[PDB]
Amino acid sequence: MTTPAERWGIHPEHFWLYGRRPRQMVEFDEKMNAWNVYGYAEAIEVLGDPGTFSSHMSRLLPMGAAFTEGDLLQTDPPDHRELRKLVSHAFTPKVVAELEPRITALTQELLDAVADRDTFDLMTALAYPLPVTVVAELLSIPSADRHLFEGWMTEIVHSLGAPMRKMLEYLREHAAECRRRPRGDLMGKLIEAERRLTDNHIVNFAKMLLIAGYLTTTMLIGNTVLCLDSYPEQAARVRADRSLIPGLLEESMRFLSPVAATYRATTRDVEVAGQRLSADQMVMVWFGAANRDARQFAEPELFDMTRGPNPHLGFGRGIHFCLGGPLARMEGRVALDHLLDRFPELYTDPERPPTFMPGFDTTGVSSLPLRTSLG
Ligand code: HEM
Ligand SMILES: [Mg+2]
Repeated sequence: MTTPAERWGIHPEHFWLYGRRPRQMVEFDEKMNAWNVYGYAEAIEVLGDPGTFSSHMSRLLPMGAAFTEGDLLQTDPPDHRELRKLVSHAFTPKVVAELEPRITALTQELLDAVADRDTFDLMTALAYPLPVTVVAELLSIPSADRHLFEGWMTEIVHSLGAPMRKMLEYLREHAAECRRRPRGDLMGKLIEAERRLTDNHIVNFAKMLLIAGYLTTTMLIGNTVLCLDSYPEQAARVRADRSLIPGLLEESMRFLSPVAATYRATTRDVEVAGQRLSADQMVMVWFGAANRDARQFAEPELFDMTRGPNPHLGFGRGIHFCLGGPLARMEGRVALDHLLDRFPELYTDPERPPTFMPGFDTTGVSSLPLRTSLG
C-alpha cells in the first residue's frame, strides 16, 4: 500500500517518512546549526531533562538583544510549573465535555455548507474554521471576533515560509478589557494570580495558545482524512465502527506528526548517545522521526489504526507535554465522525492534489481537495 508520503511527496527531507533509519540517533546539522535527535529513547532522555535541555530558546540569541515570559512553551522550571498550574484547569476532561456540544454544532454547520458539493477543500470547509473556537472559548474571545483569528493565523503562516501586529494589539486590548470585571475564566485566573502577570505576559500566553492550538489541530484533521484516503480498507472499517476513531487519530499523529520537531537549548556540555554536545547549542527533538523508531514500534512504516499501545510522541512527553491533548482529541473525533456521516464517499483528486504546510518542523496538510463521487 502506497503511503501518503510516497503518493503526494510529503517532506522528502523527512527521511523517516520513507522508512530510512538515521545513521545515528543524535547528529549535528550544519544548515540549522543544531543537533538533531531522531531516536525515541534519546528524545525521551532530552525531554526528561529540562535542566540540561532548556525550552527557553532566547538563551541562544547572540550577545545583545527577548521577552517570552507568559509563554509556557518557552518557560523552564521553577516558573513552568507555577504558570502551568495557574491555567491547567481550563484544559481538563470536564472542560472538554463542556465544549464538545459547541464543537459538534459548529462542525455540523460547517458541513451543511458543503454537503451538496461535488468537490470541496476539506481544509477551507472544516479543518481551518473549526479549531479557532476552542482557543477563543478558553480565552473568552467574543464569538463576533473569532473570524479575525482564522484570517490572521492563516495569513501569518502564509507570510512565513500586518496580521501579527493586529492580532497582538487585539490581544493587548482584550487583556486590558478583561481586567475591568474579571470572572472565573482563564483570563480572570491569569489576571488574579499573585508579583502579578502584566498585559505583556497575558498577550504572550494568548499568542502561544493560538499558535499551539490552531494549526496543529487543523493538520491533525487533514492528515487523518489523507490517511483514510490512502488506506481505504481501514477507512471502511472505521465507517462501520466509530469506536475506532480515537485510535485512528493517535496513529495519524504517529504517522504524520503535526509538530514534527520541537526546540531545546543546551545549558551545559552534555553527552547523548555517544555525541558530545556543547553548552549554548540548539537541539531539535524530531517527534516525527522518533515516532518511526523500530526499537519502539513494530513495523513503523505501516499505518495501523489499531496499533495499541501506541506511545507516540506527537503530543510530546515530560513537563511540556501538550496541555491541549484532550481538547485536540475531541476536536479530531467530532470532525471526523460527522464528516463520515455527512459524506458516504470521499476521494482525493489526482488533478487537484493535496498540498502541505511549508514549515520544515511540521508534518501536515494545508489544502485537501476532495470529490464526493467518482465520475
Ligand atoms: C493534535 C494537535 C496538537 C498537537 C500535535 C500538539 C503538539 C504539541 C506538542 C508536541 C507540545 C509539546 C511541545 C514541547 O514540549 O516543546 C505541545 C505543547 C502545548 N500545546 Fe499542543 N498540540 C496540539 C493541540 C493543542 C491544543 C488544542 C492546545 C490548546 C488547547 C494546545 C496547547 C498546547 C500548550 C499550551 C502547550 C504547552 C504545554 C506546556 O508548556 O507545558 N495544543 N503541543
Ligand atoms: Mg543555553
